[PDB]
Amino acid sequence: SVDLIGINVAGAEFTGGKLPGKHGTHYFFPPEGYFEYWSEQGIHTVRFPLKWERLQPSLNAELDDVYASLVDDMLDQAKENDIKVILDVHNYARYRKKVIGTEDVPVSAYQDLMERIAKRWQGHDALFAYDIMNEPYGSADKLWPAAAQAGIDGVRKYDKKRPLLIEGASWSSAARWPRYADELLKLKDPADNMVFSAHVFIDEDASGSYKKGPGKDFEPMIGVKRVEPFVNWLKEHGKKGHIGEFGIPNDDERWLDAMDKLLAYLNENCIPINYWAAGPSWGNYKLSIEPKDGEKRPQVALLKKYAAKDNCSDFGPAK
Ligand SMILES: *[C@H]1O[C@H](CO)[C@@H](O[C@@H]2O[C@H](CO)[C@@H](O[C@@H]3O[C@H](CO)[C@@H](O)[C@H](O)[C@H]3O)[C@H](O)[C@H]2O)[C@H](O)[C@H]1O
Repeated sequence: SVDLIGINVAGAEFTGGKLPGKHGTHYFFPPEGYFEYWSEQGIHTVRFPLKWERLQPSLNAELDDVYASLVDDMLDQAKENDIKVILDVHNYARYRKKVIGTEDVPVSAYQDLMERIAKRWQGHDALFAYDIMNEPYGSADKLWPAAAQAGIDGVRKYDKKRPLLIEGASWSSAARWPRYADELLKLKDPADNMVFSAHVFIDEDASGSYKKGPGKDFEPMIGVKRVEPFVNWLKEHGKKGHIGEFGIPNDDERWLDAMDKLLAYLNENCIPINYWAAGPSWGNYKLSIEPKDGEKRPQVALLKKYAAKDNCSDFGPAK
């Protein structure tokens, strides 16, 4: 194996209002040669958001051939460049804005999605894991543990080996994790390869919009302090963990120092991270680490420094 250092490659999920949308206009897959740059930077694990509505435009029906073939090609490019890919269903536990478990989107439809995903890509060597749902929140919170078991059951029908990244309620917040995660203790995986994946940003409101600077009394351990509730819950309940989303702006050294402190804490506990974000068409996005002319990405140097640290033998923390 598990790389502690990885990146999100975002784009295939953009412009949720345009369904199905057109590739190259509303959403974007990595062009040819994209993964070569990141491979040569020493990054070998990628989290890849996908939009459920584009992969499966009708519930319980087969996957869209056009959208799924773009995923096929992406996985092919990743394989050629020694990139391991975590597929992320980036849908906030909703399908066309309706929560999984309501009458319009029963858990059996979500189970059907995960079956087809695993059936189609269980054989691709570039596929590393399944992040079965990005950030359940709000009215999805109480229904999410039942939906999660259905997603687990869906993958495990066709993929009995690969890890399952299980996110939590309340945008899978690492800071608030123990206040919701106990309902995930009843989740079952016959393969015993479940990893819980929480998210964290270090701006004031923790939204990752970074509308403000670090601030006068900024605490460098803010990142560690916001993941401590998550990591302690992992140790207390003997579970494995993962940080699927974290990013910072490039315009203040205090952000970088806080990121350094977080990566060390995650290293000490063997918790992998997926930086948010890289991607082929982020433009002026403030958290982007994709190369752009005239823009410095000091976050990448920090990622490379910690990628050089001996990858942990399994997901931490150790029991
Ligand atoms: C975790 O929190 C992240 C920070 O809020 C959040 O990032 C948001 O990601 C979406 C896409 O997944 C972005 O929307 C796209 O933004 C570009 C313009 O920057 C636009 O062209 C696209 O059409 C939008 O879809 C959004 O800007 C980010 O804030 C993650 O998604 C969360 O999982």
